Amino acid sequence: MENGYTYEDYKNTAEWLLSHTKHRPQVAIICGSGLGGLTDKLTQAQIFDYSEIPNFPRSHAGRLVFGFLNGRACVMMQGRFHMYEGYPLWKVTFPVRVFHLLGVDTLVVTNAAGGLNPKFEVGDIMLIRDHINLPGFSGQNPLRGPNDERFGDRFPAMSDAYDRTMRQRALSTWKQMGEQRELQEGTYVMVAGPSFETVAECRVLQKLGADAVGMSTVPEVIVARHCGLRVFGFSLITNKVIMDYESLEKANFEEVLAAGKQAAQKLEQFVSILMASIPLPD
Amino acid sequence: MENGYTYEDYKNTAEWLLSHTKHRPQVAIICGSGLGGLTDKLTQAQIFDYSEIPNFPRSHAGRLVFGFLNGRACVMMQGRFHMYEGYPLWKVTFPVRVFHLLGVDTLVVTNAAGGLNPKFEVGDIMLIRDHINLPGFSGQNPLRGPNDERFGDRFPAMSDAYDRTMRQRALSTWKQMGEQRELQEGTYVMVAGPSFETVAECRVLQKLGADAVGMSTVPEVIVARHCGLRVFGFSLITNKVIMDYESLEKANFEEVLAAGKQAAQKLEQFVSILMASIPLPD
Amino acid sequence: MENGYTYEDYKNTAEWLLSHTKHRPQVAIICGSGLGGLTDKLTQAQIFDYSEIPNFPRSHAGRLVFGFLNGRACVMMQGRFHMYEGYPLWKVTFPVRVFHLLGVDTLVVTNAAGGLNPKFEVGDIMLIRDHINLPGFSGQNPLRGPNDERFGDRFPAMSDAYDRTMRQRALSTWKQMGEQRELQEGTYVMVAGPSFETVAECRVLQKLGADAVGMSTVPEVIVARHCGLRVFGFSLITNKVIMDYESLEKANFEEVLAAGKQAAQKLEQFVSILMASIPLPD
Ligand SMILES: O=c1[nH]cnc2c([C@@H]3N[C@H](CO)[C@@H](O)[C@H]3O)c[nH]c12
Ligand SMILES: O=c1[nH]cnc2c([C@@H]3N[C@H](CO)[C@@H](O)[C@H]3O)c[nH]c12
Ligand SMILES: O=c1[nH]cnc2c([C@@H]3N[C@H](CO)[C@@H](O)[C@H]3O)c[nH]c12
Repeated sequence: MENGYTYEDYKNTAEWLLSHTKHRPQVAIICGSGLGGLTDKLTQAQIFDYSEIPNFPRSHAGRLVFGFLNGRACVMMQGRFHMYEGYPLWKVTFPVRVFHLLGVDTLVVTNAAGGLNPKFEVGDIMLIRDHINLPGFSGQNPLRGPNDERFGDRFPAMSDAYDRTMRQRALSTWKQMGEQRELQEGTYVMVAGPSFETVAECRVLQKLGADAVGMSTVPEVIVARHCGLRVFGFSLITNKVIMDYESLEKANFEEVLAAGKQAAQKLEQFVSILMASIPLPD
Repeated sequence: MENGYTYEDYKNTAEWLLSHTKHRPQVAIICGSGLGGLTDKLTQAQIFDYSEIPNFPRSHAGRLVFGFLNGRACVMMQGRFHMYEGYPLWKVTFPVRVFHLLGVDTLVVTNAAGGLNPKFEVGDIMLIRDHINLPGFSGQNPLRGPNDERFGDRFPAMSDAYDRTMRQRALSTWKQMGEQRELQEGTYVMVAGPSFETVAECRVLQKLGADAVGMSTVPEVIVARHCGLRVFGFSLITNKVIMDYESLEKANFEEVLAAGKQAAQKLEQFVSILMASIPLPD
Repeated sequence: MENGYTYEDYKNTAEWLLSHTKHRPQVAIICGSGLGGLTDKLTQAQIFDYSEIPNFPRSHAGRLVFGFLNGRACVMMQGRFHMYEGYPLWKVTFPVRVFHLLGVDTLVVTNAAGGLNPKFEVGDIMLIRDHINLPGFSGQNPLRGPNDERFGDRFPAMSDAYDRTMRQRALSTWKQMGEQRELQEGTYVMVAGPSFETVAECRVLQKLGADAVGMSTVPEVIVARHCGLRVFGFSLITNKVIMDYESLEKANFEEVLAAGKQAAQKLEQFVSILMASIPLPD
């Protein structure tokens, strides 16, 4: 196997963008679950369809939106590419690399996830302190292939992927919104989906020590870290994954969208305020 | 990656079959381990080689056998396609989908498996109450790719894959055969094989909570469920998988065939009687 | 998927080698981490670049070195092919099969690994008594595909992969070198890399019962066993994999090379002496 892309391609995508916009973003945001709205908190918002950008994986609704969120230069991904849609991981995470070359130095990723930790409840937000990359164990790692040392090393470390500074500086930000539910922290486990877990699979993931399970994010994290970006991320718990054979309930997408729009308020503000904890550059 | 097949192909395979036979099957049966004989309990038996069916994956001995088992309209698969033979999962489970379009509404799958639960013994039959899909965690899920909503949803649920009604209605059926060994129930774990587990791997699968391990079935289950079929399945425990470094014994295929023919009687009758618990349609 | 190679190709590679050298090796050695030096303990050393050998996977520095190590006919692989470089496993393990056809009957494999067992320390050598093949669970097994019974069976066993005789006969050899650190024994877990484990991943691998984690070896083991070779292997623990969020340390490649050259002495001698415990043939 190898990456369909050459260093020149990432480069060429960045230069194209660097000449179709004035924005010089510092922060990449990859939204999942009702952070769709974030668009309207941006100002000086310039949209580009994925379809117009040279080299961009080809989905539908997908766009890059540059602008300012709370005095920070951002680029947000609206719509993303998942492994379960059949993309190889080197297309899943193509954008992260285009970001690094745009000059971005931080990544914020968010997602929906089922809660495996029994404490959690629908609506909780969980900070990601760590991950378990199950597709990665088997070979599905976005860095598989020849390494380009213009991005990073052959063997990067992931023990420190999720910036400790950003995690404290996001706990602070939660107090100063006065919330009833407390901010959660924990391990996100990636699995490839697209079907949902059995009870027995749920039990497996709880025994491994995961707190939430989704079908994204980790690969973009690994590529971010390979590149030198600072990473911060979190999960909206949209459902408590089913764990006994008694329950007549079932995980479904209505539940996930339902919950997404429910936290739409909470989140856009939460992320928007977090912008101020991101140190400027120079 | 994507599926080599278009909705039109599945369709075209079904119509071909629908015009080469009078049978309008309600129940699909996918046999493993000495359910080879089931053929001769069928009546009005019409055979087709896999080789003659348009689009069918291409193996050797493989045939589709339509007919009546105990007053039910069946189609049985004799020989199946495994992941370890190098088939992509969208060929492994092509038949399940052809089945749905033939009008089938139930699936019965069976297989050989090593016993991980220490209770079990060679010759035991275990009902499948749940599975652990290890290839699925990593990306090897037969639904990977664009979803066709003519079969089902993007994100189907698997918490209820194995029909509870059918499982009670199969416990009943066991009493009324007067058996010395009791009917087992449990989690089947799929792994890709084709080599057999180490002791350390055995220990891993026991800690995850599996009761039996085979190299098939799960993918056909996931595709069945995606489609709306009712699913029922079980495993013939052909060997107690090796769990300490003391034993001089080793898992082997003679053991599996040996056991298969040993339960050939038990099983054909057991499945044949189970036919009456399958509610008719309309 | 299938193997790019035909039985004829392996064959053709062996015959080519059988006519470019007088050596008729009995023992294959696949070195990792500062067994680079072993070259100079060989005598009558004949080198071949990978680049000149028909059919050999194509990397850089890679060579086959035939000769005598302590009165045994060897062939050593200097440089090997990893899964994380993007090779399919049937190229990763092409050489093992060329070895079998050269007449080799034993395989010795070594590697670097992170220590998961808290007992271990940097510099320890651990014998491999067993493995956990995580890529294998998911489908990444080098035997995936049609079986050739000229090498072995459809379904070989791995419960006895690591020769018990060789493991005792290597414990002996350790006494008779008078070492302060004792020889370790344990389960090696393969994961695909190339990134290093998170803390949460470390915890997972410890709970599964692994003692060390690397990104090689297992596939060559499975193919060796499929073929009938005797296998013996071990790991140089080059780093204690990070297991709590407190530590400011991080796994890195300098640490691995650092440690490799540190045991270069210890190992070359250790392997060289082990040669005498390998029974001759006939
Ligand atoms: O309960 C769950 N189990 C497995 N995956 C998910 C996710 C997935 N995480 C992915 C990140 O966006 C997304 O595509 C979504 O479908 C949300 N909830 C659950
Ligand atoms: O002890 C075992 N370990 C792993 N797999 C299997 C199976 C596999 N299950 C598959 C379902 O037919 C079949 O191809 C068979 O080889 C039977 N016994 C064992
Ligand atoms: O701490 C670790 N974690 C995961 N893999 C490795 C290895 C890997 N094992 C592989 C066998 O040579 C090699 O390429 C190396 O990078 C050494 N140490 C560690």
